[PDB]
Amino acid sequence: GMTILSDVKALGQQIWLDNLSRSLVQSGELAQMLKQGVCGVTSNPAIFQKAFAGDALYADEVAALKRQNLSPKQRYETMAVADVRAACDVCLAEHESTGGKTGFVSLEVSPELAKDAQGTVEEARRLHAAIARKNAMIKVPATDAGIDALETLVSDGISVNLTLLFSRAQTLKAYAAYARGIAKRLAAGQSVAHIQVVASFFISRVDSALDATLPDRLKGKTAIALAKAAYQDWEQYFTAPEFAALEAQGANRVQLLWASTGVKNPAYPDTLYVDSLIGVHTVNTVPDATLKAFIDHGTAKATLTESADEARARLAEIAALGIDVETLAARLQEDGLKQFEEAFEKLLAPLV
Ligand SMILES: [Cl-]
Repeated sequence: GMTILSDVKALGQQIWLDNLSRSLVQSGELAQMLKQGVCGVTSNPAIFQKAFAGDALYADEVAALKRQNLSPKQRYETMAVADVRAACDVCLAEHESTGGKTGFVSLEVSPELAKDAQGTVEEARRLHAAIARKNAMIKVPATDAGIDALETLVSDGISVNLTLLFSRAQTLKAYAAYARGIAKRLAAGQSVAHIQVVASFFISRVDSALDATLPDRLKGKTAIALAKAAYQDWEQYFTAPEFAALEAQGANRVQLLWASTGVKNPAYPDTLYVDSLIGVHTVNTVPDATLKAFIDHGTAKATLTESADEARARLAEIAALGIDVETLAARLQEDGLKQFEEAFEKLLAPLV
């Protein structure tokens, strides 16, 4: 039942909604969910393409914007920023009630900037300013350029959602870049206590990529095993003396965010990823249908840290079979950028 969302909160995990649309906000639905266990919102270009195509409340906004001398991209941004700002205002009470630790809404920069650190910084700074809300995060793909940009944006005091992570190595590089940005601010005597960063580490896409050629003992196991090991990396990084010195001065840890947590194979229980990845100081962003399933028949237990030994043994067998999870991760990141760019192009065409 719905109290499962407060049980998960008590176990230390935030549940966010992996969807956004004009009607979600205008109807009052988002506000009601913020009172009843949902703590934040994520978007991406695929989510906006579907929203723009399906939600009748955009039609008049598009008609209005087609009266103006604006590029399709700016028409998109006007729409998307307005949805995000409004969602931020819905989430603000929640955000303030936790000292700015929850209640965030994420907006992604243009996918075509993904390998351009400067351009990414410039767009992220602009979108942060355009939204004009303390509880907005700018979402940036975790390419090498993205991690360069992360360090700059953190040093600028901007909260960031680093996305399309599939790699423990690339996640650790992101933590080190965050720590450099924080340290720069502390040395400059600047505030860091409200800067928040999440690392959106994708789940179902790993299983989708591998399962058809894995032996049955490993099917549906790899993504969770990778996440479990990533969380152990996280504990080790952030408890080390180097970070503890920053946290003592008010720095926030980055938090892992489980993304792509809808189940994509009907052979697996639809609550598999939410049920399996609950642990303290994490986020899980879930699509509507998965939130529904979790409320109906999910389980709230501290599962993320259970059976780490077996996670590691399975990752050892994945390697034994010849699957290089770093190669896989890079491929998945590149495919995810291509797909987001496809979605973005599809969104823009009706705005010409
Ligand atoms: Cl995303």
